[PDB]
Amino acid sequence: PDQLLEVSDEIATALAERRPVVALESSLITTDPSSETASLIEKAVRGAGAVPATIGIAGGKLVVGLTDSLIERFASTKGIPKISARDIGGALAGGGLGATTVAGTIVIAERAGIQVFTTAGIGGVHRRGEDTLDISPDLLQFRKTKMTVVSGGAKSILDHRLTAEYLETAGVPVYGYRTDKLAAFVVREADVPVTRMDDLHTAARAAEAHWQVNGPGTVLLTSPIDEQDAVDEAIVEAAIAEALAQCDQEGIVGNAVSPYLMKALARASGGMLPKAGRSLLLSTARVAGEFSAALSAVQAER
Amino acid sequence: PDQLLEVSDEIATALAERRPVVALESSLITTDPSSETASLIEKAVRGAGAVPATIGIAGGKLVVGLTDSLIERFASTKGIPKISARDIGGALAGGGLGATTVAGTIVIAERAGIQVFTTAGIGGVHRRGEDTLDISPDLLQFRKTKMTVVSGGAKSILDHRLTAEYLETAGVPVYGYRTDKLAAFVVREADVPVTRMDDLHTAARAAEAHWQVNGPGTVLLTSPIDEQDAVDEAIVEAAIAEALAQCDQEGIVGNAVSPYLMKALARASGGMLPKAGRSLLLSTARVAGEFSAALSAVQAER
Amino acid sequence: PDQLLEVSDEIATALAERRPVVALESSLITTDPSSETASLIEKAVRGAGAVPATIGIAGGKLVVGLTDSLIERFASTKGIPKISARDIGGALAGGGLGATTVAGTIVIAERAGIQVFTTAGIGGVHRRGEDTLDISPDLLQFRKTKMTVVSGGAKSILDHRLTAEYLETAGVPVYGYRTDKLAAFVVREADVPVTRMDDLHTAARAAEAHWQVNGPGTVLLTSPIDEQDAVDEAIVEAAIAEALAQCDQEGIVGNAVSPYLMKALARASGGMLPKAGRSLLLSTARVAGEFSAALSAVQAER
Ligand SMILES: O=C(CO)[C@H](O)[C@H](O)COP(=O)(O)O
Ligand SMILES: O=C(CO)[C@H](O)[C@H](O)COP(=O)(O)O
Ligand SMILES: O=C(CO)[C@H](O)[C@H](O)COP(=O)(O)O
Ligand SMILES: [Ca+2]
Ligand SMILES: [Ca+2]
Ligand SMILES: [Ca+2]
Ligand SMILES: [Ca+2]
Ligand SMILES: [Cl-]
Ligand SMILES: [Cl-]
Ligand SMILES: [Cl-]
Repeated sequence: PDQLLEVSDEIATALAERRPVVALESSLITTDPSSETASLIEKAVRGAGAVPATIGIAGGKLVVGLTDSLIERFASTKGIPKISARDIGGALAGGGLGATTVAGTIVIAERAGIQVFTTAGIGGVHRRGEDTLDISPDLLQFRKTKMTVVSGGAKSILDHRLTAEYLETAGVPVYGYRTDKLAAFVVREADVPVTRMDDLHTAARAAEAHWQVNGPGTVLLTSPIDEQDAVDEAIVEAAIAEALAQCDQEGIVGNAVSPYLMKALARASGGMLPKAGRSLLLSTARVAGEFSAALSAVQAER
Repeated sequence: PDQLLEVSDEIATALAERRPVVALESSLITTDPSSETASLIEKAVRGAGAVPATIGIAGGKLVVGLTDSLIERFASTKGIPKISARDIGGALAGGGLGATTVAGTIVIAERAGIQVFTTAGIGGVHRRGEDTLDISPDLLQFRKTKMTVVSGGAKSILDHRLTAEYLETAGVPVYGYRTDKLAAFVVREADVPVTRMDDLHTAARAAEAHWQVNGPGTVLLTSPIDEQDAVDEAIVEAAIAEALAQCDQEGIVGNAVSPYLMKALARASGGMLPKAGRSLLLSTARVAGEFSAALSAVQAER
Repeated sequence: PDQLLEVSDEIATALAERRPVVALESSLITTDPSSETASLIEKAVRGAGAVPATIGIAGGKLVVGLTDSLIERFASTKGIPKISARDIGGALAGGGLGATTVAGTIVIAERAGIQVFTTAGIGGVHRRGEDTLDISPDLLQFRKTKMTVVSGGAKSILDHRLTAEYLETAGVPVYGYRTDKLAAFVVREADVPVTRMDDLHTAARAAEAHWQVNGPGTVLLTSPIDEQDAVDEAIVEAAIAEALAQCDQEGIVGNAVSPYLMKALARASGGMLPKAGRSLLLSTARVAGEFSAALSAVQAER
């Protein structure tokens, strides 16, 4: 009898039957209201038998699997605040609409009984973070919340190596799917060695064993963008470095720099960034559903 | 039947009756033994109906609400060690007097059943911390201990922005009371956006919901110094920067720099620092008692 | 009925009878298969009545006290991976041999019921860590796992001061045995004040009280190398600084720098490093067994 959880029938049953469920951040429905994107991700997850679970906050409730009605508002309403783990309390108390970030979502996902969550890119150590200390709450949320997060590594505007170092310090397992290098978002690789996992059944058995030993906490699973859709590393690096020089002469610091680089990157891809991002998103999502199916099967042995 | 807790009658009853209680660090009694300061803080807390609870360590016990007898020693004895969370074990084992810091106090406060603690300023990221790694244990204690800490932000000798960044990484909610900027101790504002809370009942409902979702952990509530008593930001900044240059040419590093800046700041205020500090302390304390009363009321609904 | 633990008879009984047990990392058997080193450490621990417990991973099991058969493989097999806390899940899932690091061992030690672990040196903040963010997972593992770790501080290739700062932020108690300065591995002292503990019975009562207040988490106990065997600080510092300059002109960054400094240090000691390391290892181990005996006795009072 949970007062805060709002779970749809399909997801409730799936969990109640130890069937696989894959959590998704509300952002995906917010950005593209057209069936084009939302329907394709759902398609990619359902393929392996996993139930897609889009998570949001609405009317003082932690909604797991938004209704068609709620999907409408998240598309129409413009001023919906981004909610990480720390913003949840206020977001509920306010009773408005809350678009949950990576950190915020996995907390709710765990509470609902969901064990797998997916996104194109996670947060991490911002570039110049060693000085600025701008670090996503995601990384320390992974120490607390039991989950497997399936992504393509950290968002490209971040410092990939420093992020890997921070996660190593924080003791978060990082597995590379059929790869031994860390996935660098739209770029395929970063010069960072990760523990290879060629089989998802094996990988699901590594996480299960991890939770039995280290207790609750996130297993991070990286799946790099298909090489046919990958963006050249040198293109991304020189574009960011140049955009940083503009902020040096203009004199921009803090979380004003962050959205600058995001949109400066969109130009330098030749307008190919959205298609590369969407391509990764889909390949990643497909993997998550497959893993979640594997994980449910491993857990169904005991 | 707790062997380590020493709780006075008034506080025991108040907790046993779900009545509001506000924790205070022993430092306040230590510094000014005169009724002048101690009586005024107690007055400010009791106003809203909250029971003041001064916490210390004495004779291998975690004393919650010091007796008149103990208050005497904390005033007379000169060599009383400062005790943070990590020093507690030894402090008890030694059986001496222990003046608990912010980090140390909230641990004991939680253990006793207290949910609200107040101080003028909390610890944080020291200036040049990005290089020196000098960071108060307070910030990571807030991940563990369930409490609402009511302060005026970080002590002025610290790096306010970096502290805000560290707390964001650590997932500690920061609420500004009727303000949207972070309180910078004796200075009213720092250029750091905080989540606004205009009503303490609303704010108490945000914390309660936070604990139900993210489990135990501190909600940090900032209440800026009354503007009529606020110290000019530019006065504080130039005074510290100059004092830092003296340590550069003298060649001072580490926790030798910290007390230097503290006392160099006292001069540059025109001797107005103690009155500005005491003014903030009182306004902050009054808020804490009011919040604690609100929190008890929210919790009394279930 | 634990499926993952593999405990030898002697250790099982010792724990089942609240008798002292001291955990050891598998590395010691791996490096020197000759009875020379392994027999002497075992001798040093058993002296105080403590049961030595060497921990490893083999055939999907968390082996506590390796058999003569397993000791053979850890000596003969060359490609045995180093396993920290985060690597455990995969290591078990793989069913190979896993040589557990400091971080990995204490997790298993706790699970088995062991409360004391020893090593010559622990991990910490790497030199230039304030920029590189290269920090051992050990330091944040100490927030989670209940244990007393007996060492000679951080390995000499690390930044001792920054490590001390990081552990202070993380709220890990650091006690110096009959010393008030932090032990700097083969070098006796680092210019860092630590809380003095002259009596191990007192020290064991400080840890016990710490766990009762701050819950699970590591108490770190430093015991400096016997001065008669200590290496001059200036020798170590100038040797490392020079070795760093070689990596600057050669252009080496990351975890390629780490093993460089390790082996560059071995030369500059005049070949005395192994004997100084082994000397510390033994003095440290002897202390651990004595402490574990004291701790068991304190706990046997209730
Ligand atoms: O995907 C996200 C938002 O939906 C991440 O959680 C976000 O990028 C991290 O936040 P920040 O780096 O600004 O702290
Ligand atoms: O208010 C305090 C002491 O009473 C704080 O806890 C203290 O300022 C933090 O310690 P440090 O910054 O030296 O680690
Ligand atoms: O003693 C160890 C290995 O046996 C330590 O755990 C290791 O030195 C820490 O790892 P790193 O500093 O490379 O992260
Ligand atoms: Ca720097
Ligand atoms: Ca930030
Ligand atoms: Ca410090
Ligand atoms: Ca590292
Ligand atoms: Cl967005
Ligand atoms: Cl003081
Ligand atoms: Cl080694």
